[PDB]
Amino acid sequence: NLYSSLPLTKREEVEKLLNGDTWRHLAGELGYQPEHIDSFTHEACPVRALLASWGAQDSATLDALLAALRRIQRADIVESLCS
Amino acid sequence: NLYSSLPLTKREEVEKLLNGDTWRHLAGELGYQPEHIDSFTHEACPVRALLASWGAQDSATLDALLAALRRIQRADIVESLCS
Ligand SMILES: O=C(O)c1cc(S)ccc1[N+](=O)[O-]
Ligand SMILES: O=C(O)c1cc(S)ccc1[N+](=O)[O-]
Repeated sequence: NLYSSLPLTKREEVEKLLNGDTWRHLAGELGYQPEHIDSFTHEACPVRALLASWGAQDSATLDALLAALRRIQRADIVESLCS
Repeated sequence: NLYSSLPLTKREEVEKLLNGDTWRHLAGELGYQPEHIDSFTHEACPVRALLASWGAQDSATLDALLAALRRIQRADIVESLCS
């Protein structure tokens, strides 16, 4: 159940919810080192680019993402995405 | 013919086409000052948030955007969106 496969419309909502610093926290939890995170701030849309990059692995499931969101104490985002 | 009204899937192309610094140049041409532009780097997706902010005006037409792209020497982006 790959994250990539997710329709643009829900992905759009994912990205909206990872606002501010949250994509950085998520990236840390996903195994990205801080300088690797910093590299993504060069993109026009750091959060999308991070997820496009991460989303190219085979392990990059929606549920893997939700789990990483739980692990950074953002279950509110999970609740929000699921409701 | 408002930019906002544009379908998400074309807005995706726009944002992708404004890679790197381009949205900063675009914003400058659109009337935003450098520190005002700098404020959008706090968002997870600066380019989208800038366009969302710009797009709330009634004058924020796709064609106004195209003209700002010409004025910034990015006719290539215009060509791409049009073809
Ligand atoms: O629609 C789903 O497949 C979905 C389900 C849950 S529980 C959380 C986020 C989701 N999104 O947005 O993909
Ligand atoms: O589809 C259109 O209305 C469109 C037309 C031209 S000429 C350029 C960009 C566009 N996009 O992407 O909206």
